[PDB]
Amino acid sequence: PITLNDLSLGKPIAKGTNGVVYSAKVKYPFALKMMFNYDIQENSMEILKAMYRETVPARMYYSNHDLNNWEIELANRRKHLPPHPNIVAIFSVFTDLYPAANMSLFLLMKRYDCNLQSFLSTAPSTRTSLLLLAQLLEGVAHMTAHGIAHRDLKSDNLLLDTSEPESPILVISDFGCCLADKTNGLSLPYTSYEMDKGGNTALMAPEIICQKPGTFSVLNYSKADLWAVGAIAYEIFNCHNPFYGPSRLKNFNYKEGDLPKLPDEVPTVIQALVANLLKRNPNKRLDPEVAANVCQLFLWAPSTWLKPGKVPTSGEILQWLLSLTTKVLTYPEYLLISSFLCRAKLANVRNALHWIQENL
Amino acid sequence: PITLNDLSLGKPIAKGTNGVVYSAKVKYPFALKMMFNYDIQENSMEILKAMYRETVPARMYYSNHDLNNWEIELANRRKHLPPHPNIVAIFSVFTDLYPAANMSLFLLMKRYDCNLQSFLSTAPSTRTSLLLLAQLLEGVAHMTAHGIAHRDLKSDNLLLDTSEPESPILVISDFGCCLADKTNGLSLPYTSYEMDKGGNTALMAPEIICQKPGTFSVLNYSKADLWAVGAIAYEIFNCHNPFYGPSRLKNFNYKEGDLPKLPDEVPTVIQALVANLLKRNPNKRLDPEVAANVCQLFLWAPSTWLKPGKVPTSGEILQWLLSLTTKVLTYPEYLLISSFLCRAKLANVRNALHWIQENL
Amino acid sequence: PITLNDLSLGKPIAKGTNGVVYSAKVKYPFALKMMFNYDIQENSMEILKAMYRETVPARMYYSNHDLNNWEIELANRRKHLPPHPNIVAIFSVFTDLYPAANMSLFLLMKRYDCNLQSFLSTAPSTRTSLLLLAQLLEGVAHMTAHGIAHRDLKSDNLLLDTSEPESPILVISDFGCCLADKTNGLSLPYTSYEMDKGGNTALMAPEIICQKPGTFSVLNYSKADLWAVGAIAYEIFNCHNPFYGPSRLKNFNYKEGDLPKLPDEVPTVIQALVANLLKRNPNKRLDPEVAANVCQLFLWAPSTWLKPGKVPTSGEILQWLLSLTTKVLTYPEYLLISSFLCRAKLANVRNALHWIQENL
Ligand SMILES: [Mg+2]
Ligand SMILES: [Mg+2]
Ligand SMILES: [Mg+2]
Repeated sequence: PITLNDLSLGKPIAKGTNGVVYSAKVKYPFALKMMFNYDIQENSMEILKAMYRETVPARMYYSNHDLNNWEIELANRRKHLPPHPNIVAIFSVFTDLYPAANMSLFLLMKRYDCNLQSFLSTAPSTRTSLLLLAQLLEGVAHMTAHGIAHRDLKSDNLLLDTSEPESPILVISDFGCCLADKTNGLSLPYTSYEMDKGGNTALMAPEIICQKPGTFSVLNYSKADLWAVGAIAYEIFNCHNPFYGPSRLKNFNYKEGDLPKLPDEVPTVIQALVANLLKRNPNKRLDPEVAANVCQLFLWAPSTWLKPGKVPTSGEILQWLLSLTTKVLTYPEYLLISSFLCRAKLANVRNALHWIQENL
Repeated sequence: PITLNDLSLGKPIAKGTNGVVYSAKVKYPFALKMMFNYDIQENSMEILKAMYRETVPARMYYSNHDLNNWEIELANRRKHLPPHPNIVAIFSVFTDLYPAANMSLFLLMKRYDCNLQSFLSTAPSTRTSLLLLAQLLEGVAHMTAHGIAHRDLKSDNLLLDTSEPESPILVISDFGCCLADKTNGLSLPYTSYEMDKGGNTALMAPEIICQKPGTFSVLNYSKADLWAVGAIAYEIFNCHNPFYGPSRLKNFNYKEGDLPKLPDEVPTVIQALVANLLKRNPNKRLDPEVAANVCQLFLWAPSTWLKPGKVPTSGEILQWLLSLTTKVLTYPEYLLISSFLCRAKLANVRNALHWIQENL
Repeated sequence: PITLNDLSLGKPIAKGTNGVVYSAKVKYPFALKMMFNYDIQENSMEILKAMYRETVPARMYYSNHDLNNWEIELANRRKHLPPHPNIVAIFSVFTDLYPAANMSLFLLMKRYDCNLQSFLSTAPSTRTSLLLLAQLLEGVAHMTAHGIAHRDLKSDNLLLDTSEPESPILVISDFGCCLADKTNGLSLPYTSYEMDKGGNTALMAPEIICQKPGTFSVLNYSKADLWAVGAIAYEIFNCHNPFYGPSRLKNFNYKEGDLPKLPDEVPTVIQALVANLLKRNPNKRLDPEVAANVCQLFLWAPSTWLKPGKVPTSGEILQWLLSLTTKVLTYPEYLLISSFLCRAKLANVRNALHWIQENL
């Protein structure tokens, strides 16, 4: 594992009362985030959990000292998120003192070029926007498959690699508000109103903000990130996020008719996908796995599958998947497809095909 | 760094829908400007950038919370303006809630006595006017040297310290419209017509207002504040700003013959400087570094340098600069001279000498 | 707050070089006055102060842009006039561009049916005239109570709602000459002769016109609207305004014997009030609060209070006030009484009683 001794720091990227991010390299394409006071004596469990959660995507842990019982319990209760092109790259996590220049938690990450809101200050291609949506959906599908909910998706913390600015790579980052417990997965008992519910923010899903507490009384997050993707899809196709601003829809009120129409540039099928995602009732919304397939099928299927027409065969699908595997053996395009093939199960690709047919 | 806890508020100085300014002190010579809704959820990026830009002259930043990515990207993309006597003193910037009596941006500043248009409600000395012009020029020279353009210079936001009312201290304030980006400096790609171009106002320079958009198609701001100084110099010598009023010259139209002649009370050399600054073509206008020098030389050079006569020697110039440093080791007079010595490069003081000789 | 987006224009009511008034409605009972060139760059402060003053009765302010320093200085020096039935209803004031069809000032007001001079083109009932006079007085008592002087009261800008033409509602309008400063209230330093003194017009009170300038040398406006009311009372009871016409008394000369006698139709008590109001010396004039009570007592007191007789008791007064409060729980009649009860203090209702007794 990489620790401090293997790397050289540069200029600060950000400084704060609660921590610092430094540029870094091995001997400046890395960022080393340091969160101070990772110590049960200097902070309560709520804050330590939040610091640890940031570590949910991490590739390796390293520890100098004997782990404290609270550290142990945190680790043993946590679902791990495997690597994925659309999830932030966190290469190492270690604990360490403020020598080597407060017990401090350290995270070594890839440096990204900008966030999504910055990249959208200039309107991208309509094709670029579909790739962005596709990657965002693919990241959400990967989290949900592994019983994790981000709970704080927003423009601000989707991070981009803008080599080839016509098609960037998008990653989900900042897992400090995430749900990742082995015990309860994506369903969370909600008994007191003063309980951690994710980011108490604009893009919390209606099924989370609206829920009243009680005795199970559960909060279900299995489609909650998807709702926020819907909002975010607006920003991705050049419009205001309907739920941001001074004249501003709210997750708990909004009637589905209040939602602005999307520009005519953005395909009809995709408009429907966005409208699906933004359904208040989670039962009415697509599975993440299926919603991701919709975007991929739009991007890569035979055109006959997309036009009303249409004979779809189980054997023909598998042939088409294999044509795709050979096609990748335009770096984003490769990533999406491999990402798509990694999870393609025959059932769900038909579900997505059937959904597309019904929306024309 | 100073935060709210260290200071005590008094009467409001200004009250508005978008923010409030309060008189303040440490334990009422400070002003604490508060701008509401410094939140990506309650306002769009263009408004937030405009709030942050106001911060460009700040001496210290302090943050309670962990910086959001937009805040980080803003901070890292921004050119900083070092302290300077003719630039507004902003001692602290901090982010904070509307308690402590909306996430609000806060600016702790010096309180100044009035603006330039109020001070010029009674005609000042002709000597006072030259000190005013020198200070303004010296401020613009400092901005331009650091790749920053104010874009909204005007009587209304030039602020004065009127202890010793025969000679006040002038400062440039209200950096809300400024250009201060590390990436592009003073050259700004102008691709869409619906783009922030600075204050879309009377004293935008001809080279900015007249430029049509395209594909680079660049806006060059490197002499644009200087044009505004020219217009403002009229107000400073007791005339109407040629570009203000109902019967009014317009930056885009005006031909150089349309400009009113200045009063005979204003030295001939200074009349020419003003006529230079107000040239339509930025290539015909002096560098800021040179234009500031013209005013300084008028003020402090040996009289032989100013009369037609005149042997000027590289060694003699340096001797004269060193005579000045000793002379400052009438507080405005000290500040201007030290301001001038700080930036004096030998090339530019000769250029300024040569320019004065050619205009008599 | 209401802005342009909330309302739909109709026909112009008036057009000019300096601005426009449009009929308007929310989705034509409103008027939207627009004054152009509300910009320090297109007009001098004098003209802006006069545009801003028009806004003194306004119920809400709204500003799209960051307020300029001259705007700020205006707002913070200005006394606000709370709503009142006899003061023009201005629902919103906002600043905006001349697009959306010049920075322009916008005032959204109630439409009224006519002015006083038009309404008096046919002689009204002697009872109608007392209601008019009472409302006028009530408006003045409200202004003086909040340290504001209109300084341009005249038939031309008293505006009427003429539903139930037997009894109309009168409002004082057009506050563009008014004195409304926090600093000095109704006493105004008068150091130069070229100083804004209100409408420099026929109904300026003798104490204002006759005052020579100096070093305090103060103009006292506390009984000055009252004087104009006196003149206007003639118009209200079917006579020529003594101070209007080609054969014409002047506010600086007129001897109190020169005032025409009022018609025998107008009560003797009311003749005396008018004569009191038109006394040259403001110290011999009734307080506005008392003068307004005189008219009210005439209209609503027990008849025994008005005839020479008369036992008046502090407890009995209060009982009578409460009898009035019940009587209002003929819409003008309601308004007058509520207006009178809102301000009735026991001291001043006895002062008025006492004054009525001494004038028979
Ligand atoms: Mg041990
Ligand atoms: Mg966090
Ligand atoms: Mg501003």
